[PDB]
Amino acid sequence: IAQHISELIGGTPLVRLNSVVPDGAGTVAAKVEYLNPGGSSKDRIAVKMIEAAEASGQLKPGGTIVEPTSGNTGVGLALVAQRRGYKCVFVCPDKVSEDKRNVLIAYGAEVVVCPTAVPPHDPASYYSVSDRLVRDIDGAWKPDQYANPEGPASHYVTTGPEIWADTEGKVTHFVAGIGTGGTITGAGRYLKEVSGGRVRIVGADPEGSVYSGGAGRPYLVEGVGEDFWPAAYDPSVPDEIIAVSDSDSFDMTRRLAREEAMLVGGSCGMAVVAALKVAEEAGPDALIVVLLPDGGRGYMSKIFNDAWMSSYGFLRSRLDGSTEQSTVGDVLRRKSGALPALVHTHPSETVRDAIGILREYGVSQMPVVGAEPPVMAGEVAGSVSERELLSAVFEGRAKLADAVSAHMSPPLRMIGAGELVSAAGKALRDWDALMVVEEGKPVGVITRYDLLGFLSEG
Amino acid sequence: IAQHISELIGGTPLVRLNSVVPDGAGTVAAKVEYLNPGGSSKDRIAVKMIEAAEASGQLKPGGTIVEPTSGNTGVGLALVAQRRGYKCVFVCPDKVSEDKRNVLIAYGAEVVVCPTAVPPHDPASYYSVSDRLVRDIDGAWKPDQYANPEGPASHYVTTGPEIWADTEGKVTHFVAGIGTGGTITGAGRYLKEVSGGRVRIVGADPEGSVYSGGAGRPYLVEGVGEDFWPAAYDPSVPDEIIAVSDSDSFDMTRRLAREEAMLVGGSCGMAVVAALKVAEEAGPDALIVVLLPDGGRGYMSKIFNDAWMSSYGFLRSRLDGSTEQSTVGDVLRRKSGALPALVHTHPSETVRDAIGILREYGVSQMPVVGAEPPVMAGEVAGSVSERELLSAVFEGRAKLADAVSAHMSPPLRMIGAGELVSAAGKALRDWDALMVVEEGKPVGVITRYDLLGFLSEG
Amino acid sequence: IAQHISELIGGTPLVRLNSVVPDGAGTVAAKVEYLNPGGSSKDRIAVKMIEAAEASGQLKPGGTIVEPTSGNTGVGLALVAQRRGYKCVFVCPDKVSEDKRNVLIAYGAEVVVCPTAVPPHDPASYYSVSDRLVRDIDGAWKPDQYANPEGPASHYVTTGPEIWADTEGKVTHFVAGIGTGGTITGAGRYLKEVSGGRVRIVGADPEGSVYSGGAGRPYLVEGVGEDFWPAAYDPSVPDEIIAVSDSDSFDMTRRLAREEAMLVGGSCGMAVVAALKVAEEAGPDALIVVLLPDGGRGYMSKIFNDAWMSSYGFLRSRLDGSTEQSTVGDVLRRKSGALPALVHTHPSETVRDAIGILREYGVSQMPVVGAEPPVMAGEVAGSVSERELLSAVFEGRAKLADAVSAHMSPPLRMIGAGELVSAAGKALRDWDALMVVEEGKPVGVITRYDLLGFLSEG
Amino acid sequence: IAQHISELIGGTPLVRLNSVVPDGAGTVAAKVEYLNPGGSSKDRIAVKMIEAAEASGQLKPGGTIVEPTSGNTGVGLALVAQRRGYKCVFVCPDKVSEDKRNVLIAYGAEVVVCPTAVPPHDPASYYSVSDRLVRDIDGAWKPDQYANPEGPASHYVTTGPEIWADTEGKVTHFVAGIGTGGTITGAGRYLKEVSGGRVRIVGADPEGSVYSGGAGRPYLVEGVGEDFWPAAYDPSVPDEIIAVSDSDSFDMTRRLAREEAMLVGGSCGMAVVAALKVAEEAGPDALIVVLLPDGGRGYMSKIFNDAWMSSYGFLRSRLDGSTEQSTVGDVLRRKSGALPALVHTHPSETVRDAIGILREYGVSQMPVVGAEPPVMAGEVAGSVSERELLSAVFEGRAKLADAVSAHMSPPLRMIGAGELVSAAGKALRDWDALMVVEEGKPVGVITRYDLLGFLSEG
Repeated sequence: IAQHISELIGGTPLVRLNSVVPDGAGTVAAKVEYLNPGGSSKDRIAVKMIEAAEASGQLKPGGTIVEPTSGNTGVGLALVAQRRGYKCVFVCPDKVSEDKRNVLIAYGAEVVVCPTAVPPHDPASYYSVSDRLVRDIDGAWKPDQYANPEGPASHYVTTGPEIWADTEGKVTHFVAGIGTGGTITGAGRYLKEVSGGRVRIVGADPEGSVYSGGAGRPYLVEGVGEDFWPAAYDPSVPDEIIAVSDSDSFDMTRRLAREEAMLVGGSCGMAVVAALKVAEEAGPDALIVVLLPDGGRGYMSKIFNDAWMSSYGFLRSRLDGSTEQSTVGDVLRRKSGALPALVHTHPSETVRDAIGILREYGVSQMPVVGAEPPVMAGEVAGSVSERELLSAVFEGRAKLADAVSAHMSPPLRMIGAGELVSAAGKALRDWDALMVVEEGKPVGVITRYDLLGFLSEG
Repeated sequence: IAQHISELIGGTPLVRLNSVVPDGAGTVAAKVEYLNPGGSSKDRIAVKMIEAAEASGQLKPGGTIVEPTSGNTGVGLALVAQRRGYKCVFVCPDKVSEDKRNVLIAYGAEVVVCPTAVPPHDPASYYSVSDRLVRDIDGAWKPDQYANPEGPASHYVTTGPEIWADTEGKVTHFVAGIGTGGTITGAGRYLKEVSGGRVRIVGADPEGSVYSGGAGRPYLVEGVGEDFWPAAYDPSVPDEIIAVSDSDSFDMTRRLAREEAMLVGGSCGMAVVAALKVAEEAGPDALIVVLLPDGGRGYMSKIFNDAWMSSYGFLRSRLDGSTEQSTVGDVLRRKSGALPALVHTHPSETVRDAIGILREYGVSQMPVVGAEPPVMAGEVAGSVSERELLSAVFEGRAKLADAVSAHMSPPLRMIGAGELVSAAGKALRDWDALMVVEEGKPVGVITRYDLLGFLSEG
Repeated sequence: IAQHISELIGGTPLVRLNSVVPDGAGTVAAKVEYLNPGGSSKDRIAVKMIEAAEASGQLKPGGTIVEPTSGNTGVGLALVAQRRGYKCVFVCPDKVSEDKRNVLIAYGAEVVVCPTAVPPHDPASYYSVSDRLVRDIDGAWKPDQYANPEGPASHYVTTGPEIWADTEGKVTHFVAGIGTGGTITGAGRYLKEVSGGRVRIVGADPEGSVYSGGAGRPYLVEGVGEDFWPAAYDPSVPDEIIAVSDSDSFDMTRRLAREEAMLVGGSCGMAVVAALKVAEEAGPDALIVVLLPDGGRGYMSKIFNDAWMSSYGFLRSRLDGSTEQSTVGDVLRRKSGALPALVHTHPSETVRDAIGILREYGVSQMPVVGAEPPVMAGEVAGSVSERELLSAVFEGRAKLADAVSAHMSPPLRMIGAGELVSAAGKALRDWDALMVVEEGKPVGVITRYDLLGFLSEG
Repeated sequence: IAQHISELIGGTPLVRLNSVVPDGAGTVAAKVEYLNPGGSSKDRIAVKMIEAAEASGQLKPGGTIVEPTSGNTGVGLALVAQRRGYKCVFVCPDKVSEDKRNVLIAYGAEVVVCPTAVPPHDPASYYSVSDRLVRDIDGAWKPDQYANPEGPASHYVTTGPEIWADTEGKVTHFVAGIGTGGTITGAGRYLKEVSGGRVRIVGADPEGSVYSGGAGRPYLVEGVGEDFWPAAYDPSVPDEIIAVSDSDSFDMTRRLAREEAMLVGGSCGMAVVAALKVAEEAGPDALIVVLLPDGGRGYMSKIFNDAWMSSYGFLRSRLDGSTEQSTVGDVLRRKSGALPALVHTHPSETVRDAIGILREYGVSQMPVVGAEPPVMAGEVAGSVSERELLSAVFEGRAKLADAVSAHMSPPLRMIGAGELVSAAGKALRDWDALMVVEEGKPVGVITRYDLLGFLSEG
């Protein structure tokens, strides 16, 4: 009977990947680290930092920890701290959802927030506020997980020994995502010390990070990647820092949760793809130990969602089935019925009336089609945009009281309404908007700004 | 004691314009004809037509008048017909106001509506429907005010003698707007028969009508102008057909009602402008008899309104006072306080994030600015449009997950907050939008589509 | 050739009512006074007051007239004043539409506004502001049409003589709406002086006014009625002050414009109904001269409308045809299609879920019908309101986490969806809301609020 | 190196509760179950069920599991089955969240949705559809976790021995939440067989379930309680079936996660409450082994949320700090500034006008106040509701065009602006609405509906 849920931190199992690794290569075992009591793989270093700060006389019983964390180290820190009763005060950027902050609070912490993407160096971002809070309060100890060797020390004393004792020294490679220069450094130091030089320490990294050898970027795989060099990462330990993309990372995460029964996040997918790319230079008789550093239940809205993975350039395929089964004729509903509204302006109505019929229906293009009955055939006189009328009314090239039949652009290209969004996503690659002919009679206008809004939500 | 309201149709007074006509020219007397029971001058034609069709046995007692009436002759026809109980069935295009049809019905008629701007001879325009009604309903009689000699005959019998009788034959000119070829035809015939050849029949017309010598056009001054030749117009009666624009016509209407105490409509202002322009080529000793054919109380929302005039490029000046006194700082409210929302996108956010923040705030432009809190000075890194991103994202030049700092156009020019709308309307003549700087710190972006929206509604 | 449109004020015709007066009574002639150059019958007194204040040395050329008028005397005052160029400044309550104020401005006046219904005696209503403006500016002359004998003097010198000279002293009665006395008092004094005592001066008045002998009210027939005794009204002149209702006034106005070809307002209808009620005590060989004091073009939105006359308890019949030809099944659209939304809460869903569904769908009652498919029969378990749940949740009689199956009221009565509103009103005359069964399956809930809101707009 | 993740199902740790149990009682150790690969303790039965059905030749290789699963057993079944490639087709009621179905699909299953709250045995509930699927699709196998002996057999073979092995037979009590009856029946038979009769098998249950001795109810603690008797529950195994409410269950869940570092769900809190209430009737020298069967990360928006716990009579106190620190002056914003609209109706306006203002300002009650400008003091004449007018206008007691000062109820009581919501709730426990006085001048009306809506959203 353990004395607290904080003693079960460690000894995480080591499962084997069956259906993801391609045939014709060695074994790839995946150290699953999301089974810790804190859910994450960073509660292994939180306990070590707490102990090294208590023993070395820096966190006097009664202090208040303070760390500008994101939401994955905060859980472990809060758990281990509230074991013995240390008030925990965090600092978070707005990029973190409400659910992660609710989790951080449910463990007995106090999470203050500062705006995200603000210049880190100023007193605006969370770094300056964290430093100020550390200075002011008494007893506060900012662990500074980025420049604290205790992280690598813990991953050296309790992660390296496990990966060795569980495989019996017959592990050739060790691929692990490198977010804060942690696991990689400690596990590499250990697996190189007590194995000679047989173990080659590979390291995964999001395509375009400092470690890979690139410049800054906005990141999506929360936890990995960086824009500078943490003082707790020996760049000499690793041997081949692979660089992986974000689409590949998310696809591998999804395929892993689908074919291996592991709900891992983004970093896990990136590490597994790096390994898979490392299982091609070493034939049989090899053993590559990936490290899955997180559990994929907080990402049920980011990756395993089907809209956020298409709000970007991701979503190679739908979560469980057919490619799209969605036609343009469905993009034009927004109410499941709301398309009895072909918005047209005959060739005689004054220009001001056309601009008004645009401003009223919140559209930005329309066919100037005679024969008012919206049942007409392809006999559309032309099209009148909005940015043109408003461009030919303020430059003097046309007056408000004029007839639209002298300031209308040629008709806009058309596509059938009963066709998937794929052909549209390619067709709007040459124009700005196109009509949707439904049985030969126009029924609406599909435009880029609408196509995105649909894809980005459904 | 008159035996019915429809007997006071005639003998309308003859007022003399005093403050409008410039000095140094003959007296410009304006036969003010909105004092008839029906309100306009067209009543004169109705009675004559009804009498002629009731004397020559073409409208048998119990018939049902039917005509595609413009709304002004409809009132006269309804009044005169309902004198004796002839059912009136008018056919009007949708371009007529609501109060106009309410006036037509309040007199006991029935008004059927048909679409406007459609081909005139199609099965949906009011001409064909009127012909169908005439054929089907027994006892029908389409007066056809456009090719009916009764019009000119009445304007000859009871509009000519009055002009020559209330002035003692001392009338040099007779200018009268020519819409259907009515008043001008008969009045000229008379004032030429019984005045020798001295009375030169001038005729006004909106610029761009068949009579003036132009082509088709969309008309705003209700009543005058045509796109064809009415069979009841002798083009040899007029001698000097002047042409007048619409802006000048409406300005003259408003100035006449402001300086002469006459709420005349649009054609009245056009006729007065034609007369004034004829009151310069003929020095003193001359007497010009204009004909004001309508009353300006139905136009109290069109020409005397301050939005319908500025929806177009009309509205030289406001009715009540100063020119505009409305600054851009006011153009940016839409709620009287609705600009605590400076919509920005920092240079690190993702392209998709910027597109979403454009689609969710109903805007189409926004400046990428660091230091999120909108209190910043002119140090805006740039401006990201909406059409670019949706064009740099579909062509392939950019990716949804790329940083916004690589697809942002240079900043957009800026203007002060307390500047009159005249300035902004000129300034947008070179760009498509511009910021509003208050003390130096931008607070919003004003765009053409918003400028015209503020003008045409306030 | 008159010298100004202000000289045509007077000599208004005297038409006879043909189809309104019941058979078996004398002749009822209606002095039609909406043919004046100023539109109404108040421009006689405007001219007279201008003359008196200019000749009597109280309005020095260059002064600025100031009068807290409503919008009917303002037109005449503005016309007569701006004849010679007297700046006109008015004061109006908010009860006057935009069109009337635009008319007042189009003649060259300046109309300032103050809130309506505010205590007249305070410095808030338009009376105090008018008095202040009169005191401050120099040259201002507030005519005070309520305590200025010039009104009755003008209606005595130019209205009484006309009614006599046009009928040749063979006029028994003279009924005229009263709302200041200027009209009944003057014409009454004249027709009593130069006719002995044969002429009996009847006077109309809205049911429940001071003249009739009642107390205050909110009035709808603009112009008539009062809440005190003006100093320009001899209560002895009239003989029988009839009292007429507002429904009768508006109905008679509509029927008069429908059967006599006169577009008169409210006071005209009230005067005509008073006369018709006076044409029953005097047998044949009598002549009653009503006075129609206004023209019905500004009331095309109030009376001749079909919603404002149903917003109140008026509208005995539709403007031109069938009674309603509108079924309850149409009251439930609000979008022409928007009734696929039967909002139900099953007997097991928690009370909080029911309150939430109510708060979300903006309804205030709903059937708790099992068998989710909204195709069920009369098998509805019951009904749940909102004011009850919210009354049984704050008093302690029910807890949020409870089951609605123990706090639901008995089912609500039902009516078929294909039936006119009339029966709906008669039914809701006994309950608060009722279901609309459409083929035996409920399709919605029609409530008093909804039915009233619909009637008051369509 | 494990051969598959589904092999790590078991051997879960045994933690000792320290800060929750009151002092003076035996040690209360809680077997924590959210450390399994599949999240909860519901994947112990999945492994045994799959093994038994694959050994006794009832799920032939290639079959397709089908079951109406609650979402927790679904995860375990999906993981274990997809170990070998058995297609899973789950049937869930709409009551389940979206992320839950996303978790089920992310594991390679297919989840069909069915309506909830409908009769359990009808053709629309998930039971009948699951039976249909089982019949039609060949190779189907409905595990029927509710009447399958495999559940208790597995909880007897691999959940009982662990309790007695990790404690060295020194276990006095074993309390475990009982729903479907699979853990008290399995972990009870063992601890009774191999401990004599000392181990009394206590059992928790939500107040109002069949087992506790009550009737049906709507449940909130997902997993426990029933409205019938599962065929896999031996009611003779338990000895003292405690019953616990829902408010207490959620409070204990939050307190356990705050003082013990465990994110357990609802049934975990219920079981802990039952244990604590059993840890009082047995003094020291006792050891109570609770069973926490779930992990509280899917409940991060249901029990740890501050609105869902306030949408009911739950939420004793907020997670982060002070009780409410939220005043009625804040309840009246809805936009953070949206009370510049004190909606009034002066005592002279018409009843119809008051109804119209109530309908157009989205309110349902308003104080009739003279001196319109909302700056007035307590001198309000009264208050007018909207149910009265819509009842005093349909019954006939009032006329729709009558003055509002004759159908207005007396004023409604008032409260300050800066008062805590709880005070407002207790006040509204007596009336249906009340004003908010700021400095003495009323500024708005707070009603039961608005208060309970502000609670359930903030």
